[PDB]
Amino acid sequence: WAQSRDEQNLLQQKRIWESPLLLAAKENNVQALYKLLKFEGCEVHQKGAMGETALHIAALYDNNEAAQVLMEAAPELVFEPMTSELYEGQTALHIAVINQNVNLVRALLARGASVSARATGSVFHYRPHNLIYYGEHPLSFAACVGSEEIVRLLIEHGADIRAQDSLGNTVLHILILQPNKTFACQMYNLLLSYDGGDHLKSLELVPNNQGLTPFKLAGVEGNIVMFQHLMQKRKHIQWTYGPLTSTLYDLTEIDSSGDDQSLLELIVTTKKREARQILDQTPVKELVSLKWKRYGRPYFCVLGAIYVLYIICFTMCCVYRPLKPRITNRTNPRDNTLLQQKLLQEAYVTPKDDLRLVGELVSIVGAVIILLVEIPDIFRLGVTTILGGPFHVIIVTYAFMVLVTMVMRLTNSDGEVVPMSFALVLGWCNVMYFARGFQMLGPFTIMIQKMIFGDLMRFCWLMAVVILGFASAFYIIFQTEDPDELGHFYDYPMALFSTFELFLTIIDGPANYDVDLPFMYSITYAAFAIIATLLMLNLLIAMMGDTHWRVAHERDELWRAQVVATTVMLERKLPRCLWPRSGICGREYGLGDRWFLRVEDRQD
Ligand SMILES: Cc1cccc([C@H]2CC[C@H]([NH+]3CCN(c4cncc(Br)c4)CC3)CC2)c1
Ligand SMILES: Cc1cccc([C@H]2CC[C@H]([NH+]3CCN(c4cncc(Br)c4)CC3)CC2)c1
Ligand SMILES: [Ca+2]
Repeated sequence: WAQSRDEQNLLQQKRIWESPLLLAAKENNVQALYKLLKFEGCEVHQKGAMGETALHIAALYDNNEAAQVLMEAAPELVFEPMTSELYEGQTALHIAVINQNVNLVRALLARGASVSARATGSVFHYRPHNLIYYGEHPLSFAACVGSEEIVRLLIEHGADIRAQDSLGNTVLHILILQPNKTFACQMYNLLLSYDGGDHLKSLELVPNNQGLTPFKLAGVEGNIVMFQHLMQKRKHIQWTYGPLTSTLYDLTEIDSSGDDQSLLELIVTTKKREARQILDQTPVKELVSLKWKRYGRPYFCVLGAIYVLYIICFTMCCVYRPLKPRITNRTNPRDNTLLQQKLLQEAYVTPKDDLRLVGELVSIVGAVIILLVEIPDIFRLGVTTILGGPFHVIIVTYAFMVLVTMVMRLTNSDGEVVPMSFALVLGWCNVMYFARGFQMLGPFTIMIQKMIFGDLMRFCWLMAVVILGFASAFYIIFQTEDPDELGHFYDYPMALFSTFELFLTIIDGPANYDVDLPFMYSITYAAFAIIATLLMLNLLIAMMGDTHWRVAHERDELWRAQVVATTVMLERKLPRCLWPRSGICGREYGLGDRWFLRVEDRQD
């Protein structure tokens, strides 16, 4: 798609090279353009490719000596914005502020220019293909390029500090998205110097269109530099006891007060890898440790002891399935037949089956309770880098499978083990979710997750590629030999199964010492062993070897997040009689109704 602007920028320079007026304005030839405006009166209001003016060109290629003439010969071009869609709304002041041309900006204000010129051009939007996002106002441009002299001159001419963009962002919301956090921190405080001054209606309370104060946005963006610079307005010093320093934190726009207004709600839902780096700062790291030590760790282990026993009961009733003989004289049709089906669909006898019946009634409510607490979370994606994604799928597919096994219990089939088997492994594989905040196997469980999707999925595709060539060759060689003393590949499905069974050295390999096997097998099996058993398989060890310590730190950082994120989940879906709010009420004491956190440190 980028060809448009590429062609347009090429079509731009073509028309500049074509029309001799803008060619002189681009190259700043004041002696030549005077011959055009007055002698052979040139069309002054020429509109180029992007609906631009000749003044817009002199501001681009910083030629302030030529634009001085255009202001003295036509001082109304300053009010002309770019008429194209790419640069709609952009004026000559924006380019002069971006390029930081002081005497050009200082002369534009001597002739009047809209300091609120909403540059709504398409390339000014906050998009990935747009390399920067300096906002829509010339004050944001001056603050983005980091020029105090331009910022105050716009304030000296009535610039709007709290001017929101299209996305509801003020001008502070844009500074956080900038890379140069070192110098932008100075610009932020300098920009706040022109605040309304009152205790209300300040810029740090004006939220994004999506409801994000600048303090909240810094956490989602992982801008630790701008984040800690915003903490000084909120933190409170208690006393100076030598090296010690008791510090009080305003704890307001951080702790989970209401619903989505929690700051930790954004850290756990975002995908930005630098947001995981936020919960190590001096207010958050201590709080999440307190919320996890008390209340956090115990309440989770209860659900662990609750859920683990719930699966044992379901397993205890699954292992005690109904029992019936064959019922049919089909004992020999296809000698390979070996089934012994289950019993009546009613089965109203009640000796000790009433003991197994109550467990089935225990297994149905746990599934619908899961559905009654997880189906209300129909949030798109958010599942399988993410945290509790796969388990929710494991849990809701387990619950749906048992709800099928209850429908399968009646009316249909004979021994519906399809919903019995799925709801058994998933029920036990889900207890790996209750790892997480458990010291030693928390980073373990996220590592095998980061390994089942990465190196294992790389290996599984190349593994399936190999066996299909051999299993077909194995079936072909053994679609003509006896399946009674060997026949590991009697039908093509078992050919694939027995060949795949040999990729992992599970079975013993076909090798009967009473037959003259097709020597193609002896050759095909040897090449199958060298490639698959050591070259392909031992390299999986080496592939798991390198990519382990490469992520042996991000896994722990992910583990702290999934410990903190799980600590956040309980505080929401649990009531209030248990799990009280962290901190101390600001009222009664000197403050009022707010909450504060006590933290001491140690200098040197
Ligand atoms: C901490 C944590 C949270 C969520 C998931 C996990 C891992 C273990 C459980 C899951 N896997 C995959 C799904 N499932 C399965 C079962 N049978 C065959 C196949 Br393929 C797959 C169980 C194992 C996924 C990765 C860890
Ligand atoms: C099969 C297997 C299992 C586990 C590890 C390995 C090797 C991978 C490379 C690793 N070591 C250390 C990481 N890295 C390093 C080397 N020197 C100094 C510094 Br600090 C770091 C590379 C060497 C370990 C040895 C092989
Ligand atoms: Ca063996």
